[PDB]
Amino acid sequence: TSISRFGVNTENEDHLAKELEDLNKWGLNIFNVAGYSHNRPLTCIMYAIFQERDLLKTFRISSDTFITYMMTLEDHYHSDVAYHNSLHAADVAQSTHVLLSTPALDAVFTDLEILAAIFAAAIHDVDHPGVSNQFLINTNSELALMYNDESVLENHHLAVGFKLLQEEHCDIFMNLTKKQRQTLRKMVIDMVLATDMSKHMSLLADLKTMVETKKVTSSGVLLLDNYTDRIQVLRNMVHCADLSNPTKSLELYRQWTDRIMEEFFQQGDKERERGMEISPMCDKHTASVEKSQVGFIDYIVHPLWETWADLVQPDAQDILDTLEDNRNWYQSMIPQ
Ligand SMILES: [C]OC1=[C][C]=C([C]([C]C2=C(Cl)[C]=N([O])[C]=C2Cl)OC(=O)C2=[C][C]=C([C][N][C](C(=O)O[C]3[C]N4[C][C][C]3[C][C]4)C3=[C][C]=[C][C]=[C]3)S2)[C]=C1O[C]
Ligand SMILES: [Mg+2]
Ligand SMILES: [Zn+2]
Repeated sequence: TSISRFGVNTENEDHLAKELEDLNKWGLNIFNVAGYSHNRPLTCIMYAIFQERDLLKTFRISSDTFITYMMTLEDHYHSDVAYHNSLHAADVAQSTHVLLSTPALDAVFTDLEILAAIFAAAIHDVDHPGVSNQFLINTNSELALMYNDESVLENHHLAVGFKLLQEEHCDIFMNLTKKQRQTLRKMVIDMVLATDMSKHMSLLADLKTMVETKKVTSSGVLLLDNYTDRIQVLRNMVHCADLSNPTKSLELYRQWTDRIMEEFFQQGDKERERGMEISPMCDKHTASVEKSQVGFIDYIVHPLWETWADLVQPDAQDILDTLEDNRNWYQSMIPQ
């Protein structure tokens, strides 16, 4: 019954429950969730989200099918990769869950859209090996061979997430109609493929056009009256969630920074041993963590969240303010 209540075994049910009081807040601490869930933050958080949104009831998903599926998905996240592990997946899922409740996006999305977006967040980095697409391509890896060099990892994450539905008692979409399943599959593919950084400038241009053309209901919510507008918001939302580390509390952000750099430097080490050129930010002998975080925010993270903020204005004002404070803290840490 730790299991019926939470995703998972804990023993530390009291502390776990306490952390999960922050389920609907940007300030939830996923590192604490992992510590109190026997390191199953992704199973735990997904279960809590799904109960909070009543999705198990709406889509006739038994608890046991859900947990079996989530534990399997979670087992396919590599625990020896410093950043792209199930902690990151749990964070993006939880962050997407919070974005979906933005007041300006109230009752805009259907249940199935909500299901697709959270599922997409959960699966979006599954079986990540801890190296970039470019590394896999340049080392002639099997994955790059499978996917003809194109969004290699993102294609793989989708394939794994969807293949795992076929394991015994894992079919969480068994009681959707055929058409819901087709629709959700289309949405999920769209969202996960959108997480490829090579598409970031396209997503952002489309987001800016949504801002420039936005329409507000009498009730004060955004009017999104076709599928194209809806999926475009959703894919930008999961992209935002994926790029949300610098907008959390500084104590959280710093831990995420430490892990992404540890992962980068390990790829740099493999590049160095093979005699390759070392990818940007991957050489531990020369990289500046601080310049790199401030560059990343200035060129990628702030323009995205600023545009997100303009779309739901003023509902992301506090996220934007925290990003800007964290950016200035890292800036002030640049030597000289
Ligand atoms: C926490 O933290 C973090 C977090 C997170 C992160 C992310 C993840 C991911 C991956 Cl991995 C992947 N995909 O697909 C997705 C995702 Cl989501 O990534 C990103 O996004 C990137 C990676 C890579 C790039 C591009 N390039 C860059 C550079 O290279 O850069 C240098 C130069 N210049 C000088 C120095 C440095 C800076 C500048 C850039 C460019 C331009 C600008 C900026 C950046 S993007 C990061 C981070 O950190 C960082
Ligand atoms: Mg990814
Ligand atoms: Zn990710």
